[PDB]
Amino acid sequence: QFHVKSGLQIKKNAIIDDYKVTSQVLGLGINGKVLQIFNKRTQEKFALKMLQDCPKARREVELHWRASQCPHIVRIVDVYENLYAGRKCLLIVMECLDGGELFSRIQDRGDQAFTEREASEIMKSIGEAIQYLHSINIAHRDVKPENLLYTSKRPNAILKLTDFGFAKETTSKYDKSCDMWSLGVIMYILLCGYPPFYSGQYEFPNPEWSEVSEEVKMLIRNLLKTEPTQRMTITEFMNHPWIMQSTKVPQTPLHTSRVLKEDKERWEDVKEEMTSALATMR
Amino acid sequence: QFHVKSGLQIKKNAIIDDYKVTSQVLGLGINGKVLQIFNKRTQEKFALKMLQDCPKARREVELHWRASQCPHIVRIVDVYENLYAGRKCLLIVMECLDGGELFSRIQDRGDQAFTEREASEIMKSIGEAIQYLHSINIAHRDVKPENLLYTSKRPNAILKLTDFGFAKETTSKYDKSCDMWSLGVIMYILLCGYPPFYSGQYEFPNPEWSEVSEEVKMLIRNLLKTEPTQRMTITEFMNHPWIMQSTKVPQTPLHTSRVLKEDKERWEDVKEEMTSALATMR
Amino acid sequence: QFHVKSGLQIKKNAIIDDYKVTSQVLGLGINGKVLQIFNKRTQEKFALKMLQDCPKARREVELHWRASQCPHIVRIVDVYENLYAGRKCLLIVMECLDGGELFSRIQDRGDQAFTEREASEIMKSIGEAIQYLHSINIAHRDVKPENLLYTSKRPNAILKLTDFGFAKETTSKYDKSCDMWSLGVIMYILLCGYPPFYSGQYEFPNPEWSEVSEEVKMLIRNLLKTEPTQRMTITEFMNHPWIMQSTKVPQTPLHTSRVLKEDKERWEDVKEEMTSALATMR
Ligand SMILES: COc1ccc2sc3c(c2c1)NC[C@@H](CN)NC3=O
Ligand SMILES: COc1ccc2sc3c(c2c1)NC[C@@H](CN)NC3=O
Ligand SMILES: COc1ccc2sc3c(c2c1)NC[C@@H](CN)NC3=O
Repeated sequence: QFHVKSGLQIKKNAIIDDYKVTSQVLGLGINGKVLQIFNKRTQEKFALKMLQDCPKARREVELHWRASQCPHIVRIVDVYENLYAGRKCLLIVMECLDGGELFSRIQDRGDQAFTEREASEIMKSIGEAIQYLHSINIAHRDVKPENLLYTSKRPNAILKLTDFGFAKETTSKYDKSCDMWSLGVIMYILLCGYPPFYSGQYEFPNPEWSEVSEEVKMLIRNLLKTEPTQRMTITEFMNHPWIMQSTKVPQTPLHTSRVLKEDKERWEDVKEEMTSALATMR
Repeated sequence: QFHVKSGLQIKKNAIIDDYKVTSQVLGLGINGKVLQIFNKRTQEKFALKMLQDCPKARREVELHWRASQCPHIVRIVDVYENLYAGRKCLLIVMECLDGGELFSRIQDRGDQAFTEREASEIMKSIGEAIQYLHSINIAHRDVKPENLLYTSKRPNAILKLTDFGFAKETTSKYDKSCDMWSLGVIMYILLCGYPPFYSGQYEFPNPEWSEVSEEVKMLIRNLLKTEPTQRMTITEFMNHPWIMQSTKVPQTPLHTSRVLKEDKERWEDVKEEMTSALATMR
Repeated sequence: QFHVKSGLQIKKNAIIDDYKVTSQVLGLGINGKVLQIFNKRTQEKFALKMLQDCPKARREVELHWRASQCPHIVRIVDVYENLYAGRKCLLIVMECLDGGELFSRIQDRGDQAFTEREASEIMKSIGEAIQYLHSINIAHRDVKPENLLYTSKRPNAILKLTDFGFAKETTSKYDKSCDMWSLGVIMYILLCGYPPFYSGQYEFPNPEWSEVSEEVKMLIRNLLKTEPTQRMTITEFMNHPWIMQSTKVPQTPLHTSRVLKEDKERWEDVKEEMTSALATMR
């Protein structure tokens, strides 16, 4: 009848008491690396981000905390303030994710190809995550495809959203629209294997974009509106059939996997271009 | 030889661990309701206010904390920061008070009537509370007669002051005078059954104000000075005989109880008028 | 392979639970006294500073915390926020030091006299302390000779630096140079028994300054540069031989002890003059 979750708690004791810290790096986001780490008690593996600990981070995380309560958002599990170098630091410990960047898992599918229906499901999820955040006044402002990772390597495995180095509180032309834009961008790459390309016209090649119902190409439109306005709100985005169908989407073959294999070098391009497009994007 | 009280402590674990939360509402102050709540361990009843948890509250309470150390001020007992809606919240747990708004207890006295001496004692107490606060640089700025409640329903029961939604630190024409004004207003209503009435002249009717020594009507004056200045300081207020007499005051009958019965509808008027007069009052 | 120290932790429970507080005063620095105090558990003696607890202190200590991890800097051991007077207070508990103000220990040497080599060692240490702080962006801004005290009264005993009422974070003509200046001043008094004297020329009398190698008188120079610039950086200061020699310095007799006995009244002069020179010094 009445339900709360514990507030955020900045543990002061040395993280080394509770965890055994490796040096094996995993992630390499904004500040510092993401080290693998093990829980002495339970003995499971964890992710360790490390922060300077100044007002900024201290709030950035403050949000992640609020965010973790969501499925498709990566869960924070412990937050410590210790003294590293000589520096009031900030170690946030979160569920390690052994799944690889959303896309990096599609180009090792190997067997068969990808599905319009599988694309939905992916997008579908990603949608959710943003919703929640927005639905609590949070703009992620960095929904790149590196920042999406899966829990494990099983195809049942789910993926979550990470790196709040960029999020901001939409408190008290606007803001939480990048998050949409991205989804758009994300969907594109998801279906074909590439984005736009300027600094806006995005064509839809034959060998890829075919009988792919204009209903879909519609979405991508509404989302990509180089406008900040009329960029289909997430609330909106979710409502649109394709998404909330999950399974009522065409089973169409998708070249994307193979496409990605086609020039794995045209990628560290894409990923930077994504950080290019965003980050600055107001 | 050396005496301190524990500092304020923002518990992070779910309040639901330590208390069992009802839904039975009691108070309906500023932010949210005041739910009844029970201590799992001891099993006694408690009051639960709930707050947005932003810098403001976080200090408002910070004061209440300092204030509770007083008898006639309602004691805070636990303060939690949990996550409700999706909202860093702030649950303050305090001694439940089963006594009813100061005045609401006088019009069910039924047996006999009220006493000039009983009025003192009441005022007397209320005085104290303000003192303390002032004596530590705190302006309550909302000493309405709803914000005064008794611990229990026994006539031995004492009353305390509540709702710090309004208090401010008189740190480093002025401020903590409203608190006086109010007392004045409070005394009036206490003796007769009504206040002033404009947006200042306050008459003193026959069937009420009689041989009621001008020494008393004096007080009320000094307090009500539509001035901010020459409004008798509390330090002053306490010194004046009538107050610090408690028992040396005339035993005069007071119609107030009956008066209040006389138009219980002319009341939600009074109470709002009190919030009117105050709140804005600089 | 991976090393951290616990972060700073503001205990909320009454310090009286963990320690038994005396009233025996020891230090009389900036805010309040420094009381002797005993650890109930272990039962050893401790120093207790007490603070108003406002943003300022709360950071001043925040630094001391980071600083204590150093040998020659006095270690903080516990920090409490309790409610004294009626005042959110701040009790910092640190290693008591039974050694007396650096200089106050030299004029009770009695046996023999002081050594150019002993002076080094002293300066040498003091140097270190500053280094660390600087080396983590901290200006002490108050390196007076009262703020240096020894752990015990044994000549093996070491001395440390105290009172961070003045320190500031050199974050993001300048600042952490006073700390140098002082050392200079300190060295002078250390070798002879007096400072400068204006509001700049410092002479070097016969009966004191003799065959005392110009290499030494050089130091003092570079340090005392009434400039803020070309005041020999600490990094620099440490590198200079005399210092990092410890034992390769001449064994020269020093009159300083006797000198100090010579007019112990010309001292509360010196010490204030030191606070004069500093404190304001930008
Ligand atoms: C591997 O398990 C994890 C778990 C959490 C997190 S958070 C995070 C990670 C990362 C990796 N990796 C680096 C980037 C995303 N590429 N940004 C981040 O903050
Ligand atoms: C019933 O036990 C309690 C105990 C504490 C408190 S505080 C508080 C209460 C209230 C009621 N009631 C609502 C108004 C006062 N009318 N404001 C407040 O903050
Ligand atoms: C005796 O054991 C101690 C231990 C720590 C500290 S800190 C401190 C002390 C003092 C004395 N004494 C007063 C002045 C320095 N003279 N300033 C300070 O803050």
